[PDB]
Amino acid sequence: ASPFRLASAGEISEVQGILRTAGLLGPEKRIAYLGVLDPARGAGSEAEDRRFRVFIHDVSGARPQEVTVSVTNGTVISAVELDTAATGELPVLEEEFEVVEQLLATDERWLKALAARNLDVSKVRVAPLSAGVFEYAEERGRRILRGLAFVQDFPEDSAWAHPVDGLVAYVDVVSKEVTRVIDTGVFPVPAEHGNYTDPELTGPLRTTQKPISITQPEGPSFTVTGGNHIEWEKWSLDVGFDVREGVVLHNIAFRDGDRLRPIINRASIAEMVVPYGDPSPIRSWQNYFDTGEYLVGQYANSLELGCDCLGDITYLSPVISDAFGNPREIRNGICMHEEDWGILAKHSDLWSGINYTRRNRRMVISFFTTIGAYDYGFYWYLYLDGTIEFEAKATGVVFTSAFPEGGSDNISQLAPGLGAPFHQHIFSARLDMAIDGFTNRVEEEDVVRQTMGPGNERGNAFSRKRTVLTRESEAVREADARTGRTWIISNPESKNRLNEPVGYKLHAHNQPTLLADPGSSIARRAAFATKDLWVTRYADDERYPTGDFVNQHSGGAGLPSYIAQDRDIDGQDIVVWHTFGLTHFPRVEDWPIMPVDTVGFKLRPEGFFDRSPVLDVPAN
Amino acid sequence: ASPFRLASAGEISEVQGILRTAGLLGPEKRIAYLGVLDPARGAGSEAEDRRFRVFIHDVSGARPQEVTVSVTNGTVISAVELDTAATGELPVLEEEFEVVEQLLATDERWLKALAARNLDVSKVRVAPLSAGVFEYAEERGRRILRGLAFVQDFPEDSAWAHPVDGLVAYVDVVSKEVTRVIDTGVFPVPAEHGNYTDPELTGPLRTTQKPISITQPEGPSFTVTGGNHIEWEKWSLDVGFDVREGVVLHNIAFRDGDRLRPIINRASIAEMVVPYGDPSPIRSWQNYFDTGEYLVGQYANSLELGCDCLGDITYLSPVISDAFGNPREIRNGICMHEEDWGILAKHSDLWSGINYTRRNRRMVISFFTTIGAYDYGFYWYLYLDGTIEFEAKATGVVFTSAFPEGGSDNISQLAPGLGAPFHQHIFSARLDMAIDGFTNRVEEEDVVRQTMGPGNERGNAFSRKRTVLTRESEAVREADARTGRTWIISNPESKNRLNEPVGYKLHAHNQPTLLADPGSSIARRAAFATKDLWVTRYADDERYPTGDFVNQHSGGAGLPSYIAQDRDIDGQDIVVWHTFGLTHFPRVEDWPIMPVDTVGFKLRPEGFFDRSPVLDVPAN
Ligand SMILES: [Cu+2]
Ligand SMILES: [Cu+2]
Repeated sequence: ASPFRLASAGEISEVQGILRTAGLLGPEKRIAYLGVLDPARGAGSEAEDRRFRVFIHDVSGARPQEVTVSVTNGTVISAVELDTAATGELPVLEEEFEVVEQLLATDERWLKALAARNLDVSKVRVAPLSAGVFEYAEERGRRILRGLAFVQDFPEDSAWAHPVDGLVAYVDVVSKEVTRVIDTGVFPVPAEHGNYTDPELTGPLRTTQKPISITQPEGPSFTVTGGNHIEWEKWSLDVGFDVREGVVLHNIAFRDGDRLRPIINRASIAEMVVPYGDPSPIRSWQNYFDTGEYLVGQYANSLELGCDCLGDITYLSPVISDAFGNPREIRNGICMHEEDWGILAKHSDLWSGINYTRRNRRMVISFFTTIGAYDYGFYWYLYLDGTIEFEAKATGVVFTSAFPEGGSDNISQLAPGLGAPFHQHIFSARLDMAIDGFTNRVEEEDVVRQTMGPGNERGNAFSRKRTVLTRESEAVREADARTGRTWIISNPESKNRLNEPVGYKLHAHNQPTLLADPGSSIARRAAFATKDLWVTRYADDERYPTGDFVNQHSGGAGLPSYIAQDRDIDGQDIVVWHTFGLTHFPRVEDWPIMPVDTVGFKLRPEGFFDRSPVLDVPAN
Repeated sequence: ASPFRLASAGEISEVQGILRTAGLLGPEKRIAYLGVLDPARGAGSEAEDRRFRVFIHDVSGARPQEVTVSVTNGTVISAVELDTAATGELPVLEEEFEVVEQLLATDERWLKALAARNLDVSKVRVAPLSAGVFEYAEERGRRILRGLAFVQDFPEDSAWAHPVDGLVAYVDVVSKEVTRVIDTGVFPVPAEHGNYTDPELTGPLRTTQKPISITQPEGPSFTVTGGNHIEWEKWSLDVGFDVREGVVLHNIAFRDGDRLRPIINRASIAEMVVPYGDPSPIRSWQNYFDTGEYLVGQYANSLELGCDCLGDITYLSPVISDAFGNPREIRNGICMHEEDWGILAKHSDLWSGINYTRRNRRMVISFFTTIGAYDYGFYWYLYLDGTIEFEAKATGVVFTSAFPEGGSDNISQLAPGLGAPFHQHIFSARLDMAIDGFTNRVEEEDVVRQTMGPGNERGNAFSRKRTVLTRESEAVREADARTGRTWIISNPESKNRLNEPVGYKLHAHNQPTLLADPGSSIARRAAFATKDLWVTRYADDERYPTGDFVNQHSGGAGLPSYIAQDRDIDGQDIVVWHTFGLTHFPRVEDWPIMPVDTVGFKLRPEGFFDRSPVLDVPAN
């Protein structure tokens, strides 16, 4: 019955059929994106109409389309041809990954470059990399991938150990042409392997680790109903999955006595971009929009009990489309479990004699994805005390280059002759807020230092200030760690027992935002990443901070275009977009496979409750 | 055997005997501090000489002494009479706390103030708080505590719910005189109780939480030898305990192949200060130095299996002195265990076909202390990958006031009429560095943005810069979150296989530092807390950032005096002092008992190893 249920295989098959019947899915067509649409505001509630949105590519050069279908009624709601030079190219297809290597393997410029370096073409892998928009007028409206080479000495070899620097190719994947091969000169190809399962490199495996057994003898404390509806320690939510965003949380609410109180209507990672900071022309174009260009959900891993998710795990197995509209299950793609989280609250009171300790726990909803060299874990946490947190875990293998003779200001050395270009991994969390319902506002809260003098004669006082963000033109905010800056989302029409608007406070990690020059292509295409916190008025067509079609879009799409409407956000239906990321200067320790590093954010109740919400937790 | 072993009951008794034999510990003497000293630099130097340092108070009003004893040799090494008006009072004696309420109960000014508020003196608890240094000239050379009153309605009542605002008293705890009673006028005493074990306030306890069982069927992976020497997953260290600092970690080192490589010689929390930001005269003096004034270690909790420390726990039970020099055990005061820590490293490689996942774990060493309303957990972590981390967990009951009828810029409201003055909890971690031995230096590393132009035509480049801190004058540093500022400790004489000095990088949380006006008493007394990072040259007598005697002590000692020496720190035996803290504007959710909030820091290897140090971890 839930309108927030996961897509079923049969709904995907029904989309396929509706498309093919309407003449929209001929043999030259490929589905680049397919997803369920969320219910509209003020449903309502009823006539449910399950709608799916689809992006259709044409491998013969015809114009692509965006198409919305109703699976409930068996109809095409809309179908629109796209002018890609205007609104952007469609996401990279998985079937295009191989095509760059194949086209290059019979190109005489490419063969010449390899022969100069004494590289067997059979051994040369080519990473299929997004192109962006630079100086090349011929690319506008064409679907281009760029290719960087890596040598694989044998089938189980890690090619990332052996980058071929000084060489890059550009290909048109529709016309099957190689438009450019650029060879700026020969760099040694690093020779050490990076095969982290070779005993020669690992040494003897430790035998010192004794097992840690995590079990739940009565099963888990959460319940899953309707496929994806979770109830756990007062929390209620629905776990969605979209092929672009991955795991999406819906209807996050907390049962406070008699009332189910909404907090967040929709939480997702709406974009994630990896800009590179090496000004070599071999790589200076490189910015991977893992979410917007590649679609992270579609590459979600199947997660293995005991290895990936430890304890008493409940899995979801979302269904997506392949390029032809057939459903495909991602078996065990989502892990759900509850974890112990140490001490929740503790006090040993001398006067009363009462010694009190309670433990904390968190509900975890996670998935893991792989985009080329990169692997990312996305984790959402709900705590007993009302805190909501997101954490990204970045691992995989470093995307490598040569290490230049005489060093580099933009590349670090991992192994002899093996470089790691500097880069960032920057995320955007889109939080469609619903603090006690939809009438919300955001304040920026700074600590305020006070001067010693009258009213503060000992010079000890300090305070804080809150500034309401009233319109979108005022709602593009930056961090200020030194003044303890946070942002509070409140409902001005819902007051706690002390007569203050109920709120939640966003605590950021205050990591650096996008470092690129503000006149750069990437600063224009990933404008969201240049600032920490954006607030918009909700609109059903404002989904991603980079717009709908990120691939080879010229710039300005998404948030800077939304914010330019200058809408009222003071007690309205609003969306917070928080930028957060890692700035990576890769270490020797990151090679030949990187230990996890993390980044995230959290939101804590701020006078949302009338007292602690965990007084009813029993002693352990 | 090990000179870093915990003090034994026999050693403490023997110090008592030595002091007695020397004429230093007659019946009017009290031990305000006793601890074992670390071995001197250079131990090739011959056998053990276990030395103890003692601060001896005299209840008859004679001057106190600082004494160092050799328990090995049965000797007094040094004994000096202190002039406390100059160099500071001794730490507060546990026995002095009760004195404040006792003396006030028969003081006619106090009784008049209570009668004005219709309070029964038998029901009035008095929090006995450190006095600091303000304008009261009669206090100079005297041991003063200040008292703030709270009503306890019955023996098991939480008195913190019922502050008595407008009243404060000052007491000389040696002469047993009430020096001042200040009554600025009656405030309503908040009436709502805060009894978080009362069913009326908790409601029915949850029955929803199913057990999480954490076990180690083959026992733990670490070994404990010599009472306190830990070996775990390549790590080696000794776990000390000092009544002032609490848990202290010694000789932190990592076994890399055949070589035991030092990293940190000594890690501790060398001070913590809790400044209050309410300019009322009732509280504007309020700042406690839990470590330096109270001695956090002495108030360490006994930790109970299953609620404090969950899993397969190995306890230490440190021994300290009582006020007479008799040994007293803190049973189960230190928890040691290893925890699963999610994914360590993961990559699914398209080209090779190899899918690889490994799990992480951390070793945890922890203790929990209570002083008055506050309860703090101090946690040290060692990870498989070489990361070292500290976390403080703040909980307890909020220290309350009245909430003024017209609101307040410096106090938040918790419950009707009940206020929570703004304050901070600020720690200093003293890290006596030994990165591959003692020849170390610190660099400040900032991200460097680059301008689009020649050499960077696409405007994508970014870099970083490192600035060596060469002398102590230049080594007092502040955070810059926006430029990703970190500090690298390296050994300029020990290079990795890529010919770069081995290092560790300190990652701070970049929270606000001390907020008080720089002209305040607290800004002088807690000068360390005004800046994020200090580096000194190692010296035997430079232990605490506030000096040896913090109680009622003005500026003049500690870090600003040390740094004046302007010593060479560029490839020398050096000590990093990191300030980090929480700034607390208490919420309604923090009442009537507060959920844990955290703050800390970590250090990660930075070209310390020649490649990832966890390639030898097996599949789970
Ligand atoms: Cu990276
Ligand atoms: Cu606090």
